[PDB]
Amino acid sequence: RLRQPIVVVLGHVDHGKTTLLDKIRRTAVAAKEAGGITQHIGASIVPADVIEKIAEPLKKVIPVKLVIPGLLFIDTPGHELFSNLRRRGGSVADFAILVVDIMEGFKPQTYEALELLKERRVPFLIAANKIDRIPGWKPNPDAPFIETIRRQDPKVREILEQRVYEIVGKMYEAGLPAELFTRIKDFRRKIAIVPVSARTGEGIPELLAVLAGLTQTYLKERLRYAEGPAKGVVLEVKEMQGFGTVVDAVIYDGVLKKEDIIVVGGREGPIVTRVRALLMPAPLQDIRSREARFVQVDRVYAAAGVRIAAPGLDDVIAGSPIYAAESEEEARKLMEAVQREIEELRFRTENIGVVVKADTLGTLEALVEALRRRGVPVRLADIGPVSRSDVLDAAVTRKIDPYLGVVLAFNVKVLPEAEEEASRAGVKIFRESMIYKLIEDYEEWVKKEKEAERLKALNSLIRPGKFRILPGYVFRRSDPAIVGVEVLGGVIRPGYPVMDSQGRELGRIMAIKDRDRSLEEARLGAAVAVSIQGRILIGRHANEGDILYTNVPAQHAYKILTEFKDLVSKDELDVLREIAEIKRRAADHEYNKVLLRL
Ligand SMILES: Nc1nc2c(ncn2[C@@H]2O[C@H](COP(=O)(O)OP(=O)(O)O)[C@@H](O)[C@H]2O)c(=O)[nH]1
Repeated sequence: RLRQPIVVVLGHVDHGKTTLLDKIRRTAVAAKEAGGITQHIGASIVPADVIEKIAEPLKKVIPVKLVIPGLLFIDTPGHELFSNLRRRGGSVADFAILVVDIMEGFKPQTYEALELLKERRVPFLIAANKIDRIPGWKPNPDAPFIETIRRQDPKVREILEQRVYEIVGKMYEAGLPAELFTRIKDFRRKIAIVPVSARTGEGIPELLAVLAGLTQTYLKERLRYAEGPAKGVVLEVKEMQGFGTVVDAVIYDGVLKKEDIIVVGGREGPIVTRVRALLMPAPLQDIRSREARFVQVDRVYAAAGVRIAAPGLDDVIAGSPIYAAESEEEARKLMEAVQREIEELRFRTENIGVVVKADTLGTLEALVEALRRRGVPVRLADIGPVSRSDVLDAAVTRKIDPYLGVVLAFNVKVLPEAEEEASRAGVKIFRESMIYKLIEDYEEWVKKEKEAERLKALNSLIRPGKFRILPGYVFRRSDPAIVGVEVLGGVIRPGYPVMDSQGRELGRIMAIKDRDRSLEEARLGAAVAVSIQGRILIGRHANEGDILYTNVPAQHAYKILTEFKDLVSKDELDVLREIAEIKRRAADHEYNKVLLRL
């Protein structure tokens, strides 16, 4: 027999994940029928008969005969939750809905979702949400998409088609063929796009029918229920009045019972305890449920969202496995299974790599997997605040490869000891609370650090520079000449030889100064005071308003154009072209040879 597919909801903030979950629940509850729907902790069921009923208006186009008993929707949406809905080597979710706001299209978290989905090989569909916000939309509440779209004005349907294509485009670009669900023949070959309104209920019938069809067709083996002790995962650890520290878990195989011995992953190792109570929300029909109310149950079966009361759960961490054990002997075996699972996620090595700290097992796993996907070695991965030890581990890495010698801290504090050491060691600590942002911030830094290293090689050379002596800013006429200039292109640095617009040598830059400070460099648009050491006498060899150039050696011009061409500014290249031409007209020997060479 089959059990319920477990469905998770992803997508960018405010694209409507929460509204969509709530609308699905309400629609199910309204569609039921006679007796209420079985209530779960952190999750809502849509039974088989309710889906078939909701699907009835589709009878002609998309029929639905169900062999799954229903769908379990996880009621906490988003990507941290999804990452904590985990088991060894994969997800506990069986299907995802990726919500995209049809009016906005893909946003940064939409790409995060796609990565998380391929990484853990979770199948999905796209819910193109907020269709009711299309200008001129005339809602038909709760109606199938296929019916309401035919009751819109031609311009409204045009916009919808345009906005769906925006999604289609991004998907093909990402390597994932996707189409409006109506146009798909082979649902193995193409991801379904279902336009919906979490607000009006439009398209909810096809959403559910497509979910049901895709899960029952392709996931039969994964969905098979085997009788035996519970396997599950902990999503949340918290206080509950009258029960102490409880865990909220999803059971994905077997049966969990009151009095069962459980083994659950904790900060200090596998915890062995015994279930005192299994809590579920009270039935909604019950008159005492106006009060937010819980009832104890004897048992729950996969798939279930359940709250577990048992002593000693304080040290549990989100994303930990939880197993029922039939005997002490079985619990001892399960302790080793748990510890081996936890060691894959929390580890330390002598490898040259980044230091990863996070707050839950799920996000720690997803962070490590994202780095691995990109080829970034990971020295250690663990739970909790960034400590002095973490910084010193990244310092070991830093000495070998500075681009890897960092701490990536996901939603954890950094201790003052660690702040102090990072400063002394030159180790950067990255702090963020969204995974893609942590990763992007690190990658961006790496790009800029690598660019800085190339620029060192370029600054071995006298670079192209062009600047005008400002009328009214001659501070000193000679020995050294000191003049206000505007940089018209390229760059000037202390030590650069300079020449006039005819290529005659005037001297060399002794100093470049702001109104505030001495500068190592000045670039396009800078107005600075340049001290020039040499024979230069202002009024004689150059005048106010005259344009001066750096005297780039021929060999240096060659290397800029053949090794650093992509790195210098367009304006820097413009100036080198001016310089090469000044040199050409002067009949400069070495420039003539380098230009022929080029
Ligand atoms: N007009 C319209 N608004 C929506 C729809 N779905 C969500 N919203 C609104 O968009 C906002 C964000 O929704 P929410 O479910 O919190 O997005 P989440 O951050 O992805 O969980 C809220 O104001 C919702 O009422 C929809 O289909 N149509």
